[PDB]
Amino acid sequence: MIVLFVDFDYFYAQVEEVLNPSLKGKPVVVCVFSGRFEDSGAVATANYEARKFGVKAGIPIVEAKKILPNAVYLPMRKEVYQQVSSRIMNLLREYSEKIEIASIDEAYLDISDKVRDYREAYNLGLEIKNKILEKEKITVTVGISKNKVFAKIAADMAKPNGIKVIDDEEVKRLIRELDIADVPGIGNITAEKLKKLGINKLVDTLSIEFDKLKGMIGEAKAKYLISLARDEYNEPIRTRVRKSIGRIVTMKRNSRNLEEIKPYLFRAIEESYYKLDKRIPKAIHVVAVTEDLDIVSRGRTFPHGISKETAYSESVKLLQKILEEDERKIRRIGVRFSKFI
DNA sequence: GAGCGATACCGTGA
DNA sequence: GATCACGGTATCGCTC
Ligand SMILES: Nc1ncnc2c1ncn2[C@H]1C[C@H](O)[C@@H](COP(=O)(O)OP(=O)(O)OP(=O)(O)O)O1
Ligand SMILES: [Ca+2]
Ligand SMILES: [Ca+2]
Ligand SMILES: [Ca+2]
Repeated sequence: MIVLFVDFDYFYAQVEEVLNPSLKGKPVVVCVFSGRFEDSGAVATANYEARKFGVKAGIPIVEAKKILPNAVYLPMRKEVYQQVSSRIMNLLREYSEKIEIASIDEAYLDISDKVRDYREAYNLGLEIKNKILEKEKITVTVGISKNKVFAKIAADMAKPNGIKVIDDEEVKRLIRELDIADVPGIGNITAEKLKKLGINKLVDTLSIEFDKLKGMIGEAKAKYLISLARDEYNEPIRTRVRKSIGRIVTMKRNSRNLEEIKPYLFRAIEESYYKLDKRIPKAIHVVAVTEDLDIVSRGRTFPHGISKETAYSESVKLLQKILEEDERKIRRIGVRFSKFI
């Protein structure tokens, strides 16, 4: 098949540049400001000016301020970015019926029945870049190959404001030459683990024994790497359904008493139901971060949808089951809702 | 032995 | 004891 992947470049920061173009050319750091100390939280996305001096997603805000104290630090306006993204997504819908909206900044197009070769696909990509830039002033990066993974790899390599093809010859080279840590889905935990056997390339997952791999990284990820290494990865471009909506919050002081926790928990439910909008969940989970920072979760699934009032009652029962079963104190508390109608 | 959904930890940034 | 959101996924209980 022929797959076309489009990533929005440094998306949260870019949208802020578009909404305030003065920021263009200066370093921009969109952060989540979270907890107790002022400037606590983490960096969500940096533009390239900021990534040049070390500021990147996931580092603490105060450490970014040590590196670039004069950069523009903005809070996350996730509702804004989602509205922009939903508009770009509707732009991309006019290029095939087979669209997988993978995340707020990414989507996969199956364009097999709309073009016959990579040269036509490529040309379609520039048209998609041009259209998104023209109508929304957002640069994207396109990646094109025989399946979702290598199409995304093509994007990873061409970013930012780029476009790249990976043909079947390149696929074979990359199966031999690319670093597994750079395979999509393979994060740092799993990547490090693959230094057990210093598995550094896809083809290496064929030397090792299947049960060994399985026992280190899990069956799902093992099957995944094998099928790639074998170049018999096919995964249809499907329309995705949201799996989970929720909200966690950080409390001013560690607590263990229901009545001080209840207010944060109810805020989290309120904010969660706001984002749910028309979606009715049948499952709920109370999630709590402990004073030592382990996460602990208890849920219940219902045969029906969960009204807000039931969420309120059940969430308390679930928080109570948390406080009996674990003796530690609680630092953060939230809910997550799942199993939509 | 194995299907099926729930569960709660786990890992990625989809 | 300094991150949130989502959803991945190994396992478990129930069951035939
Ligand atoms: N450690 C983290 N903590 C919080 N948010 C994170 C973290 N890592 C990633 N994110 C979120 C915010 C980023 O905007 C979003 C995209 O992840 P990332 O892989 O950094 O971007 P990307 O592949 O889309 O690259 P680029 O931003 O250059 O387009 O994921
Ligand atoms: Ca991006
Ligand atoms: Ca992305
Ligand atoms: Ca990434």
